[PDB]
Amino acid sequence: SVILSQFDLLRQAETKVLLDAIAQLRKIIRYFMSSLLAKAQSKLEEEFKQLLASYSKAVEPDRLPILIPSRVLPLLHDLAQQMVQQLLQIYRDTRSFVLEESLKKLGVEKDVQRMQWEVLEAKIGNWIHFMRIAVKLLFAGERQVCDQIFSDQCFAEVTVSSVSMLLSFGDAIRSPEKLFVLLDMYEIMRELHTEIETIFKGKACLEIRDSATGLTKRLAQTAQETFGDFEEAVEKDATKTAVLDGTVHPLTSYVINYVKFLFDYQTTLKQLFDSNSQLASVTMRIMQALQNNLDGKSKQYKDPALTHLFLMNNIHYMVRSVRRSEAKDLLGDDWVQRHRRIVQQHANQYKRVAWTKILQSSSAQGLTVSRGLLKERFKMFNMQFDELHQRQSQWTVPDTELRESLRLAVAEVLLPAYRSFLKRFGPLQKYIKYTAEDLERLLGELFE
Repeated sequence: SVILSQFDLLRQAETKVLLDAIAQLRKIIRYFMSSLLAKAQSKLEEEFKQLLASYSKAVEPDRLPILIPSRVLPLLHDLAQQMVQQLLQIYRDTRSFVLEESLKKLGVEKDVQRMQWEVLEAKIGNWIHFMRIAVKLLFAGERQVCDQIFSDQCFAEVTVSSVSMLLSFGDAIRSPEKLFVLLDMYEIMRELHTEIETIFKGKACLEIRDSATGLTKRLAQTAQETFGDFEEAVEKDATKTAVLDGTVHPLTSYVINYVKFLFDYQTTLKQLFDSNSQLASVTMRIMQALQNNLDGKSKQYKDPALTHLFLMNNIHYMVRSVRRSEAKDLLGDDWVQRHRRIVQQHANQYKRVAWTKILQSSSAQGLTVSRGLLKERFKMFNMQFDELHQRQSQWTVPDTELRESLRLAVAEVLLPAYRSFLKRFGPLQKYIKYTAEDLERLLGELFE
């Protein structure tokens, strides 16, 4: 009879249609070839829609974050396999929304980055942690999508918005001080690149990978531009004085501190692209900029003794600070030696301009026994030393060893001439102010 079985099988199909039943209907259609189907398939696609939308919830900041139960995954896979862009359409619409909404729960890169630094730094670190978390949940999204399918296009379609947010925060970050956190961002983009390449796969997705790498390149290039900005900024610097003084300039401390921070990012900056060559070049050029500005603002003093004392202090501070770190780097030893020599030179020129006149006054060149002119020279000398001592007691060379060294220097160039001066005249009283030990006792007091 055959036909009765077929009609009864159609009846059973109708009895169920309200998976194998579809196959049965197909067999019946094939047998007859030798309306219920459409309904079953449409309700199947709407069933996939229903199941997908009923388990799409927002991941909460708190809790392998398990987005969907382990039970419904094979179900969704089966249903999807039964289907034939529509699946991608629904998945995109619902789940991408749910994903961006998921990122808005932790932070979200929701031109107007023009804010205060004090909150910008903390919000960038925030963005770092947000980057790590977001990638390490996008991993879960990817695993689920590639589990329910046996796919890249779907993942891409779902993630484009969220990753666009994340990446949108990073642009554009041009001014110094922002360089360190800029290279923090560089570090976090470098750290997760591999995981991004593993997660987003391709090829209909690669544009997110290259968007990420692209923003990384722009970030790094912007960092280099901040290098240029800082050296240029230290170069053309200005203002001002404080207690006048010949002591170390806060700018010098600021620059050596800046390079002291650039050396904390040595492993990162090595990835400059070479290696420590260019790092050394940047260090040497910001150093050169510092000293160039220093001599630029050293000619804004008087007497020249103060200028050379100041330059002595700052370049010595520079040399020492460099001798505390690297130094070992491609800055060299000839750099440290040359600059040490320059320091010694500033010291020498200070001693010359400061004490030449009083030293020639401490000699016999101008006499004429006499006693009268001898007394006149005694008074003259006393005035000279008093003025020099009261102008240079209020000065300050910070390095104790250096100041004691140069103290011993000026003492060693003054004491002999004065002692020889006393070993010829006198009492020839009390016109003989200061003895040897006395004159020595207020020499170890200047620069305090």
